[PDB]
Amino acid sequence: EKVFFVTSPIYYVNAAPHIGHVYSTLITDVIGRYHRVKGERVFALTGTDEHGQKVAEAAKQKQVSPYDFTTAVAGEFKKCFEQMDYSIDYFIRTTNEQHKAVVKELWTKLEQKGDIYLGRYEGWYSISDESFLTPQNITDGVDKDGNPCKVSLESGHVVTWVSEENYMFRLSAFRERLLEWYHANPGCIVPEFRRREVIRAVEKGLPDLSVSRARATLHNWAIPVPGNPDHCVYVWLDALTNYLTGSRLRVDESGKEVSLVDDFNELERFPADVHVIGKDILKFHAIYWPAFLLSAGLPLPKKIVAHGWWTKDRKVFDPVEKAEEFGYDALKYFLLRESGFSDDGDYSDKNMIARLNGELADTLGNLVMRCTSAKINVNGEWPSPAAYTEEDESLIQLIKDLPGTADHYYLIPDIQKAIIAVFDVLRAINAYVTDMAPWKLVKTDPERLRTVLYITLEGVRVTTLLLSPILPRKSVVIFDMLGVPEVHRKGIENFEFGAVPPGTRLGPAVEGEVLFSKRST
Ligand code: MET
Repeated sequence: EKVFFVTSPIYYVNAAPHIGHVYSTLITDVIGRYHRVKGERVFALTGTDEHGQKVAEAAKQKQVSPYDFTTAVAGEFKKCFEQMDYSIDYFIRTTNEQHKAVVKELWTKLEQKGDIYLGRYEGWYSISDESFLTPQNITDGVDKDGNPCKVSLESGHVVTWVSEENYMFRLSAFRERLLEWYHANPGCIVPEFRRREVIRAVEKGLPDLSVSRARATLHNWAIPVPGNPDHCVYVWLDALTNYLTGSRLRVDESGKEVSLVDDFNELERFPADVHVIGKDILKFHAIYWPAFLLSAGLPLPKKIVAHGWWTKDRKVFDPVEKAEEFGYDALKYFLLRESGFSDDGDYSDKNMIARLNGELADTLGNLVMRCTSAKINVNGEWPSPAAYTEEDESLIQLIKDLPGTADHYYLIPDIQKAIIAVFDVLRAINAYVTDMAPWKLVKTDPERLRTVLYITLEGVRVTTLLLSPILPRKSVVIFDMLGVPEVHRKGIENFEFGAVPPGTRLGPAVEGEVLFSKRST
């Protein structure tokens, strides 16, 4: 058994954080959280990509020192992610001195294997993307305010010509082995249609990669190539290596580096089990990264997951201002429920209220109040169930089956599908509780109401446990209301139906207390 290692991308610090950095780190955070509720060892990583030309020129364009500028923005991200109530284990910055150490270690390995040579790169380059492009991937446009230019087909950003003596990685030598890797491990890229993409790109053919830049081009704002101060190491090799760095750093209780281990095995994190990325940075993680790792004889990641968003601004959301107006758990829910891999989601104020009210408030929120109500649940107690009718069983079967299926969805990973799976069982429970009319049974058939109440409660409990990674603060409130002991709030033991025994007492109530309160109509 290993440490389960989940990563977000590390974000260029040229601009403040926005929705999107937050979405990316949310997925990373939710996966991590789910494996922790399974009781696994987890290490989730996130952070900032602070070197290179893009960022240098961002710092120049605001007339501030890049040493001061990267630190400033980096702090804004940290402040944003802290406000966003994630459970990330470490925040990593490429300016960190221990990271620089690993880049040089990694570089030397790449060199010693005979995989790096001194060449030229003469071709197109998007600075905003820090991406080398061939002429098939650029086209005319006017991203220059006035004048007409050539622009990236991927991003749309301005591309410029570069003719440099650069250090070159033999990425071309790694084609057939990448191709083997993708095939032998067909889950290694998710979603499937982006795996299909990568394999087409790599089967067409791979050129060598320009892993360094002339020192003056970058404004000297990059790590020096070992043994050649005239050169700076390509920001993306620098960036990608954060995953290795992070996997080697002992971190103290309050979240600060203390050591850099020599051997990545010592901490047991590497390779990343899941690399959460945005669709715009697929090639770096799915082609370049593996090929680097294969060269140095390092273990390949286990899977790369590219969501449908961009990682870097395109085209109505301040993350924290929205979480403050609508709710932190509801926002995270909404973002996870609404956006799939091919995306096309609707994020209007209408739709957020639609789901807040319909799903969080009327499906989930409502069930909790019925099954803890003073009027229905008269003794504030988990009752022992009597005999089960076939309907009782039918619903119980769903609740028994839910953890297994929700678990597979969580492992794909597909947080959307998982949330759908849980709320399907939730929807069933409401249907069940309508049919059964407990409010009528308190008076007519006390013995029946026991069976029903028990099933509702245990239904609400398990759905809630599988929703914990999405609604972390709100699951805690639900459990307190239900009176679930702390030892039952976590661990696959407690995926089992009937793990909280009858006799358990509910938590105290407040005269007016609400779990999710509807938004205006
Ligand atoms: C190590 S992932 C690097 C991602 C890059 N900094 C970006 O913002 O897209």
